Amino acid sequence: GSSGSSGSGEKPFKCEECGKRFTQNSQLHSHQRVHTGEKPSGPSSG
Ligand SMILES: [Zn+2]
Repeated sequence: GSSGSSGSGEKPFKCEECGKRFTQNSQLHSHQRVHTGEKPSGPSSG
């Protein structure tokens, strides 16, 4: 990995949760969900 991402293009939307970015809100708001616990209810060890 050498200067893989120097810095080209800015995004008006950034996921404060982790720090992601998007060109539109719909995208960010659609990703933030990943932080809002995205797992199927089913507590069991087995
Ligand atoms: Zn995020």
